[PDB]
Amino acid sequence: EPVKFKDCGSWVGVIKEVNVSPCPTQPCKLHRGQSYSVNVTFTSNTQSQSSKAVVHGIVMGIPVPFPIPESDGCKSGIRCPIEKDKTYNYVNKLPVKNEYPSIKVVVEWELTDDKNQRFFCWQIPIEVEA
Ligand SMILES: *[C@@H]1O[C@H](CO)[C@@H](O)[C@H](O)[C@H]1NC(C)=O
Repeated sequence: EPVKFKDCGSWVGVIKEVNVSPCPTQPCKLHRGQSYSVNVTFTSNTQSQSSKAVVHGIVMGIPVPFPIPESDGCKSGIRCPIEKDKTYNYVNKLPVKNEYPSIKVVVEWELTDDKNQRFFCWQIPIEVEA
């Protein structure tokens, strides 16, 4: 479902929608061993041959890297090369892992371009359930 989020630095892209499922109301919650489906609609303001995603869980203000199944944006629903003013749908999953403490965690998701600049950066709170 479309979720409310905080933009943490979208620089060469413009976010149109952050859709995380299951998340009808917030904070999203999901148990360890299950994965969220993520679909980010954004419009690029630059051309780029490549794109790379990176996710962090900010736990009590401390960032921790959060692995995803595929980090190449061009293999995540985006047909590269990325073009200026074109709209894309970045799609991936976020597994909730046993290593994550079962408390509120802020998830930060980013996608960068050839120049390592942020197409998008957004944050949302999630509750990790054991
Ligand atoms: C991603 O969201 C768009 C709506 O912006 C929809 O057309 C598309 O099917 C969704 N993609 C998948 C793979 O979830």
